[PDB]
Amino acid sequence: VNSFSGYLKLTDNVYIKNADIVEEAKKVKPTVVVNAANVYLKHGGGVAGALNKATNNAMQVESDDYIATNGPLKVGGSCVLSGHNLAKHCLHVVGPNVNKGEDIQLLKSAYENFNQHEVLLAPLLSAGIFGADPIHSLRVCVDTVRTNVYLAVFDKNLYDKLVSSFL
Ligand SMILES: CNc1cnc(C(=O)N2CC(c3noc(O)n3)C2)cn1
Repeated sequence: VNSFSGYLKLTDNVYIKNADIVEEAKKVKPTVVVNAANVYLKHGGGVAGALNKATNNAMQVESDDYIATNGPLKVGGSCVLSGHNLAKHCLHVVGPNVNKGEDIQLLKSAYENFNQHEVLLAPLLSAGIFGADPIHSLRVCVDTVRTNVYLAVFDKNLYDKLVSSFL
């Protein structure tokens, strides 16, 4: 028994809620929040910018030090950094950005990073400004992640469509 509330059970291990992931993290303070990162950990907009803004830019400062030491992530890859005021840890995961010509087949590799963590609060990877169809992202999530994932989907209309069309 954990502290997530009002999630709709989609599968054995996937739950879903209409919520802004930033607001959910501030309330729950989960062990792991997933960021929709890019390989440079440049969190200017989207989920990353919203999460980073909620940390008063401390996420960006930590991220810049990480990149200066380690270089960029791979598309499909991840790193674990601090969760600041939002979580114990932030798992920065790079889904493919369709708008940049990245291979959608890398979405499954991106979701595999979630399996290293027992429980996560997460958005749908490659959604929003990453340009993939959320319905596909949810299918890959369900078919790839075996650990307990709590999906916070910002758009109420997208949320309703995700649930209603779920197989
Ligand atoms: C001000 N707070 C926020 C929160 N989120 C975003 C964002 O860019 N997105 C992409 C959206 C999404 N649709 O589905 C899934 O899983 N995520 C959520 C921006 N600002």
